Amino acid sequence: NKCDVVVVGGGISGMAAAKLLHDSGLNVVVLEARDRVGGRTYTLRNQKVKYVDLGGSYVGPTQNRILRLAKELGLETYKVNEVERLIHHVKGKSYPFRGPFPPVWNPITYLDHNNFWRTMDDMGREIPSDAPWKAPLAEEWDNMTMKELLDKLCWTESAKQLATLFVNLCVTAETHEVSALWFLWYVKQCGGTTRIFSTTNGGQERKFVGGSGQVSERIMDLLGDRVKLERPVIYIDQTRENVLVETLNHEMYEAKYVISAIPPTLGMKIHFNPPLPMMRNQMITRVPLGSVIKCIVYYKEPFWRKKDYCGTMIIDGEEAPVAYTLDDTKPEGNYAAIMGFILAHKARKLARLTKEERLKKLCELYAKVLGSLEALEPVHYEEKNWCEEQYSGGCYTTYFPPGILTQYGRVLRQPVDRIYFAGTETATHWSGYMEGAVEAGERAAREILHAMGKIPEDEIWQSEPESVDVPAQPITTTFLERHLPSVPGLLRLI
Amino acid sequence: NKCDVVVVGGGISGMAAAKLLHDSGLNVVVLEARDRVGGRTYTLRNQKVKYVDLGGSYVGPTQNRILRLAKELGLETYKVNEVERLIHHVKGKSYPFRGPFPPVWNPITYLDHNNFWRTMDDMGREIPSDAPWKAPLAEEWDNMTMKELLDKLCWTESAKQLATLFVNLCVTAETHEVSALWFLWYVKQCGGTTRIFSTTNGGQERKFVGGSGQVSERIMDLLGDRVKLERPVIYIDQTRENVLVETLNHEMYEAKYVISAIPPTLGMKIHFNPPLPMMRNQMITRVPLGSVIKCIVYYKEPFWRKKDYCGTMIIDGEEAPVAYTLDDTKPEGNYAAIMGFILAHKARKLARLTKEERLKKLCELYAKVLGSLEALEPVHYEEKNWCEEQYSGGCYTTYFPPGILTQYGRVLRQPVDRIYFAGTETATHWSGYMEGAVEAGERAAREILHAMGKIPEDEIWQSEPESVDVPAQPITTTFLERHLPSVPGLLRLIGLTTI
Ligand SMILES: *[C]C1=C([C])[C]=C2C(=[C]1)N([C][C]([O])[C]([O])[C]([O])[C]OP([O])(=O)OP([O])(=O)O[C][C]1O[C](N3[C]=NC4=C3N=[C]N=C4[N])[C]([O])[C]1[O])C1=NC(=O)[N]C(=O)C1=N2/[C]=[C]/[C][N][C]1[C][C]C2=C1[C]=[C][C]=[C]2
Ligand SMILES: *[C]C1=C([C])[C]=C2C(=[C]1)N([C][C]([O])[C]([O])[C]([O])[C]OP([O])(=O)OP([O])(=O)O[C][C]1O[C](N3[C]=NC4=C3N=[C]N=C4[N])[C]([O])[C]1[O])C1=NC(=O)[N]C(=O)C1=N2/[C]=[C]/[C][N][C]1[C][C]C2=C1[C]=[C][C]=[C]2
Repeated sequence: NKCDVVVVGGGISGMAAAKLLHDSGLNVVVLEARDRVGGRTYTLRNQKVKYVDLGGSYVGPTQNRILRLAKELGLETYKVNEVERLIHHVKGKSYPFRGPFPPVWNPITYLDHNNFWRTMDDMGREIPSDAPWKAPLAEEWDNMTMKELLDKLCWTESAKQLATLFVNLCVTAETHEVSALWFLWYVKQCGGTTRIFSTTNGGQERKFVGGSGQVSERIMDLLGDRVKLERPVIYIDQTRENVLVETLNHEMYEAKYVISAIPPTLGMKIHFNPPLPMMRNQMITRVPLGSVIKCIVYYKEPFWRKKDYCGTMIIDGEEAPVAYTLDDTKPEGNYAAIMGFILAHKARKLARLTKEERLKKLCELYAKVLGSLEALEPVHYEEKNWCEEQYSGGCYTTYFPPGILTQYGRVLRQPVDRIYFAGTETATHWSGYMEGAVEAGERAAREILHAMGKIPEDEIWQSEPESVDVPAQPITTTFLERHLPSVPGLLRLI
Repeated sequence: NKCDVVVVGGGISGMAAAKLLHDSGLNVVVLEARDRVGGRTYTLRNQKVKYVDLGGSYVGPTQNRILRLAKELGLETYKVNEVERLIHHVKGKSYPFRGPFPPVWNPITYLDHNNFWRTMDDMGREIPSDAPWKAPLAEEWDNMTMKELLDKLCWTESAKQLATLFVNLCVTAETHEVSALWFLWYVKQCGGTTRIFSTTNGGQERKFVGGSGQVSERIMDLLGDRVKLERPVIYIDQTRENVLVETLNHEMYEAKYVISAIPPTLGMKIHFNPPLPMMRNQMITRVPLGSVIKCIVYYKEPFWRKKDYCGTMIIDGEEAPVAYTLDDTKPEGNYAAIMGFILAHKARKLARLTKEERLKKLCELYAKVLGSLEALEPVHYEEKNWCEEQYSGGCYTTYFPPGILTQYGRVLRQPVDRIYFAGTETATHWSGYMEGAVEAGERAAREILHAMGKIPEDEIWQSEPESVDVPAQPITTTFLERHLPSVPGLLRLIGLTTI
């Protein structure tokens, strides 16, 4: 019934907000639609896998908030296997390599690839993390899809194929689906192309021992009966002194303030009184989430390591169901496994098949790419298609089609009377990630603390000390990387 | 409580569906979120205006279903004023003209304008009305915005400016917001560029005497207490023998079948058990409605007619708040008025102003365009910003961003167990319009009649006899219009003669 703050959503962001408020001495209630917490994180446990992350999993350097929260809850990380060689598979052939990006030998192709990554970062330096609509060329870049930008930038099919895979992998959407401004912002606010794409020293460096679902689970443990499961929120009424929040099972909650910690578009599932302001009313119809199936194939041994392959595969082309894999073996070296993502249109196309049919296609692909018959003998399989989830809408996160970010972007975290907005989509650093979920939940919690006169305005946004366990190495470039001409640049010189 | 069919939504589509089912002898209930029926149609009545349509208003030749339904309800149409000259206002100057499209004198610009409209229709002929995703180049066209297509097609700024206005006016969205495949489908399924853009012999030919809101109102009168107002649906449960539908005010309805007659994205406001299939789950998050403010400025007399202007203005340029107007004077010649649309980004930009501020900007624009000081002396003003509507989401209709129609289009009207889908967005002829609302509502109703074994399969889709009151003249082209080269076409001819 009555409390200080109702938090709508028991994902990492909602849980992080509720914990901060609880620790500050306020009475909080979390209303969660599902019969579990964690949202876009979900750790499955069974005897065959021990544990496996079927949603969000990876953490890395510069993601200090999620690392701090997890450590406080008694969790530890381990390093994703990147000891041996990575593989770039292109035109039916595997090319092993070391370093974050697959190397290029043809001189013209080299210039084109170098210019592509460089230009993504160059453009990003003009985009404010907390206000991408304030970029000098915001409208020009927002009125273009990533497909148009890539068609302009990439003088080789080689670069365009890799750039396309990069987009698909980052935001689980097609290049023609997404705004160029939004995508460039997205990469920039994760620290740039090297940081986002790297395993060692990047976003995919580590996973949590025992799974990421433990973050939301352990906060639920701390909050006790304050978390209400199977309470989908249906109605928010702000016409009176206290805010009224109603659930599908007909419970009524009364609070001074509300935190909305759900994907922006899932705000549509709530009927508002009074109606939302015009801009938010339309915004929440314009912001879909991507499409992905996360698939984990289990083997008797991590056989790829014997061939000096780490398990990372970057796989070009339409025919391949999975464009990117990582070794998912446990740190102890057992429960050998390969994790792959079926991305964007392929998630939609391949969903028509059976689980067994998808397993077969993945095994035959992996056998090809790894050059190993052992890939054809899986011992177990787990998968999750996030497109089917009513209370997620997709994964990993919300994307912005052309024209939307400039017109509606500023309303994302703008309070509506006594409703404040959390959720990873509202973060300014690693938005889209578990890190962004923590940032946004704590920031939204502090907005309410300020509204209550409990903290000053300059404490709403708070810096985070660097993790001592996962220190960040700086991102470096070489002289030649910085100064070598693009393809059209070289032609000008000629 | 218990009935044969629950219809969710009391707009024209839901009301047409409910009426058909009722007439067939079934027990129907209509659950409507608002304190009124009509949805994206709304006729305001007061002493200053008598009546005025603030939402959907125009009907025309080839829209035979809405015309038949309205006639059966005792309604009549009248012709929108197009006796005098139209105005094209470009680069701060007005150019009066006659005919549906502004004439072009520059031979190069002429070729470019002629090729633009022609090519829109050429491309449209490759797109099946009932399955646009089956077009031979569906993926190529769907992966492009209308902005990209226009940049490719238009060799003059003049053509590109007019083409941009055309898109904004048709679908209340920016050219960079919308799929080229979807937009080309949208125009084709209204009968093409001439039919959609025309007043005389097109979509803007007529309005209903007394307002379009009367269609939904008079059906409510026929259905009596079967229409439940202020019953927003929150929950649909199909796990049991009969379908359970719950409302926000905690009422429960039980039915054999359900018709969803709401904008596709507004399906998000309903919690489903079991969850929707994956494709529909995601589709309903990918399909926004456009942005528009409909504004009506009232004057003592229709003074523009005295200067041989009909009241139609096509107004190019960023500075102009309104890009298109029509005479909204009553057929009796009184309550003189100009209707204008504030479109797409301008609906968002200008919403920041007060009502009085918007009135002032419109009057000063109209004074300039009509060359008339009388435009600065309004007697009344009415407006409606559809962007603010929780139970509409926007107007006129739903648009598809790049990539969506080919991936998700086929699920739009695919039944989900015992839920069938009406609403104008699911129509195949004048989708987006009141006509499409009628087509989709009656089609969805007949899908259920077939499911009940009451009619054969071949009766689900039904042709409509042409109106005797609003006959359709065919769309014609001239020999030169058909065969004159494009700009690049002419350049090829110059290339070959020089080679
Ligand atoms: C799904 C997914 C996947 C598959 C994967 C991934 C992911 C995901 N990611 C993302 C994450 O997870 C996120 O971000 C988070 O989680 C979010 O959080 P938040 O914000 O909190 O949200 P959520 O979860 O959703 O929650 C919400 C809640 O609420 C609820 N609801 C709803 N509605 C409602 C409710 N309640 C009441 N009422 C109502 N009405 C729900 O239910 C929930 O619970 C991620 N992240 C990270 O960090 N990491 C990771 O890993 C991840 N993942 C992914 C990744 C990938 N990566 C890749 C590889 C290579 C590369 C890449 C990228 C880039 C570059 C390279
Ligand atoms: C808004 C608007 C405006 C401003 C204008 C216009 C329009 C609109 N349009 C469109 C129409 O209106 C439509 O289509 C119709 O109406 C639709 O119907 P339906 O489908 O039925 O839908 P609605 O209405 O929306 O209804 C629904 C219902 O439901 C309900 N709900 C929700 N949710 C819910 C519910 N319930 C229960 N529960 C729940 N959850 C709601 O409330 C409702 O009621 C149009 N159309 C026609 O036909 N006409 C006209 O006029 C119109 N408009 C416009 C036009 C324009 N035009 C222009 C001029 C020149 C040109 C153009 C275009 C093109 C070219 C040229």
